[PDB]
Amino acid sequence: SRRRVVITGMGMLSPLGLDVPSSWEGILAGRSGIAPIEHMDLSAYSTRFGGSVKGFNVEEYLSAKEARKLDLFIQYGLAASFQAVRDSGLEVTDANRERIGVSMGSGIGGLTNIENNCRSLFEQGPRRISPFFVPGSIINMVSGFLSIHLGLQGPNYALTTAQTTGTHSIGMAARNIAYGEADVMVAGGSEMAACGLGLGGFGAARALSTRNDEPTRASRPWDRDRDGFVLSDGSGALVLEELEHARARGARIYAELVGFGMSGDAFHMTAPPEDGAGAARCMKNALRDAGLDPRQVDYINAHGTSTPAGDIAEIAAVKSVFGEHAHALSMSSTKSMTGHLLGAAGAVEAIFSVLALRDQVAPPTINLDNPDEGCDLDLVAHEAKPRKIDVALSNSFGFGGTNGTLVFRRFA
Amino acid sequence: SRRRVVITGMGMLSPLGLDVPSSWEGILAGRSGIAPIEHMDLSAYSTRFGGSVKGFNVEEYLSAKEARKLDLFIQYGLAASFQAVRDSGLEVTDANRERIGVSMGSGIGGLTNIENNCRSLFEQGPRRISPFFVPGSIINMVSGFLSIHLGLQGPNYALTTAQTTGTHSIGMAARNIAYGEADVMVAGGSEMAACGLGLGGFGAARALSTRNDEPTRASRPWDRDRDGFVLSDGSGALVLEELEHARARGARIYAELVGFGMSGDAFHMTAPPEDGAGAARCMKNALRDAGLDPRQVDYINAHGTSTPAGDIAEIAAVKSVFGEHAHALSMSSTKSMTGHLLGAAGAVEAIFSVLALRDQVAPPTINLDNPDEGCDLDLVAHEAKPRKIDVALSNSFGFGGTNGTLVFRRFA
Ligand SMILES: c1cc(-c2ccc3c(c2)OCO3)n[nH]1
Ligand SMILES: c1cc(-c2ccc3c(c2)OCO3)n[nH]1
Repeated sequence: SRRRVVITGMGMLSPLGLDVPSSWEGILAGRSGIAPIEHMDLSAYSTRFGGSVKGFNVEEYLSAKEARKLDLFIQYGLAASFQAVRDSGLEVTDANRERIGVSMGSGIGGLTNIENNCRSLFEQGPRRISPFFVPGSIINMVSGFLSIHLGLQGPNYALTTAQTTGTHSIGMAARNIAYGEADVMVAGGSEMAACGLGLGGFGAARALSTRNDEPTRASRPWDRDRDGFVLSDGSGALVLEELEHARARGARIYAELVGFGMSGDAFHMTAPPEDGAGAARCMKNALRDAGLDPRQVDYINAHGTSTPAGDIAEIAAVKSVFGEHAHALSMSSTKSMTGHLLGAAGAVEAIFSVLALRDQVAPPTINLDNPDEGCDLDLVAHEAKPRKIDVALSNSFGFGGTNGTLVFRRFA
Repeated sequence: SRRRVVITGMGMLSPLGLDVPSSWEGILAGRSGIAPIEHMDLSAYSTRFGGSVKGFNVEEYLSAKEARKLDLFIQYGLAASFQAVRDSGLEVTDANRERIGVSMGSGIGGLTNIENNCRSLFEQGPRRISPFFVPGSIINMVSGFLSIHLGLQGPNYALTTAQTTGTHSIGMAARNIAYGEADVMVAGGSEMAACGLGLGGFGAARALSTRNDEPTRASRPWDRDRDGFVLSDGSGALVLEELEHARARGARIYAELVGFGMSGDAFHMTAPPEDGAGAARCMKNALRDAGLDPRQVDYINAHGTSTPAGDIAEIAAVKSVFGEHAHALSMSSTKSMTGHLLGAAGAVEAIFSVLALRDQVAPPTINLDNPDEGCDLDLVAHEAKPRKIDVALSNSFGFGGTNGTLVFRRFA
């Protein structure tokens, strides 16, 4: 019968920092992590900036020997997972290793590695494809490599639900624990889609901001002058743990995960419906799961991608779910600062939602100069808002019309 | 307490046929689906054969327009899903669409599309990349396009656990139903990795059979002369349905899904441990989930990839779990005939496991001319074996040491 799930550790790489506290400092100061991309030449691309991880040192985590075989998205996911496990104080033993699993996902996985191996195949033939190509690129290898390195023998899997991946990964891992399949899960996501195919592919869709001349102002969720999402890289990982298991070892508990919701829009492969009907069904599912009155929601970390249709669909969903209470809660998009980490977006934003609870502060939506038609909620424009937060909601929406919602609340 | 889950519809593309009954006829007749790959210069490659889908007609399912937008692995996953839903007789309505979800996975997803868009990018720069590249390639678009086409609004997600994907997809879909989030799930996987990058990537790891002279004899699980797996394409989809929901509409019920187990080896990135300790924990977990004693198992659909290390680990795991019953059950690898459909393997093998129950027959392990050292179990060498099958297991073991086991039982 259903057990309670708490957050005992968190880990992050973001455009704002190489761990959680440095990233969070940036979030509260309204700092942008968006900058012209340096790691390749983008003059032929319509978008030439993004949220890069700056000065990532893989030798903090892994031998250069192991690191050379692994796509950046895996290195990022391992870095966040190691931070989270360390942060939790958990010790893996013969007695508990069968009860500790991992669910680290990605939307696009090792696209850089695939691209580089395609260049080898085309220029030099199949004999120049790396022996490590497959195991070094495929999305489940964060879960695989973490399990091997720490000896985790519990449920081992990976989700890929595009921009919903991080949220789904954390929610479903919570279900493993809640219904007895595990006592501990490392869950979240990682992404490094900043290669020609990624920047080119999203550019071909006309889905990215093309504000090349002012990249820090590009991500402007709900602003009347928004022109698409900013592509960003990184990872979030949380250690989820059964409550009595956490209490028994004297674990520090950041917050409790009380609700998870899933729904499909069944509308369009890439566009959300204008009324946010699927997002609304998903949040209602999460709130019922948490046994909450919707008026208990204090803070929503929006998906808030800075797309014309996405941002307005979220306002409509929130008004539909919360009615007049929509005007009392605070909703912000931290993508205003971080840009869109795709399959890692829900993971880093779940962490920001837990830290909004710990610190009693709504992070800002930066660049919200001229709220668009109907964007008349408290969107925490420009500056962090200290306020009472008992219950925090994190939303994600993705290609295929796939929605996820997490509900966190303070733990007493 | 927990709801019961039954199988009411199945769908498939495999190297043996363009649907379930044609595929199953091939299996019971010991037919091989393996042949030299066509319309592709494989001169430079060490492996020039595999399990192709032959004569697939996507316009039975999709318009020309919508098929041009979707990688083959998506076309395949949609063909199996449409088949399964048609086979179930289910009627989608406004009253039930919120209770119907999708979990169709893939190990690698749209490699063919990635290869073709790489060519455009390298030859002509980013502006020639298809606008539909991303949504036409990413792994969650079978779940996405299926939900949009049929108006399915329930849980929408996608697993990617390499060669375990199809087993995990069905087991986790079964949990959605058992725990009351959905009444129906379409679940399974699809794969089309037979492009240069696929054949080249596995080839560079030297994980494929190079028996180019005798392709139909290449896949030979537990045979002393095996030299790695055979790469195959296709899809499996099952309609999973809550028992009372199926009975209330007079659904034909093929079998009951009674058990799902997961585990991680936490051993190696690509090889299982010698003793199959991980596969053994996973089978014990699935049997405990089903409330069944090992003695009650009659038939096992092995992973049985034809790798030196993998085949012998599964013998060790079955002897460990089953002890004095290990010789009385029948265990066969249908990969002897289909080859290895990677993320779709667990999907088509769950279907073969359900049909072994329906028809009371253990499919053969073909090419098993000379069992290897300690491969002395009933491996159903050469020809199908009619027998009592009340309980059937389907195992998958993948890169990352990720393990899944499904337990099916006869329904009355
Ligand atoms: C568009 C499609 C993809 C893609 C497709 C399949 C995948 C994947 C990435 O990495 C895993 O195998 N990335 N961008
Ligand atoms: C693995 C997944 C689940 C699951 C799935 C869906 C659910 C749920 C539990 O509780 C409410 O909706 N349990 N074990």
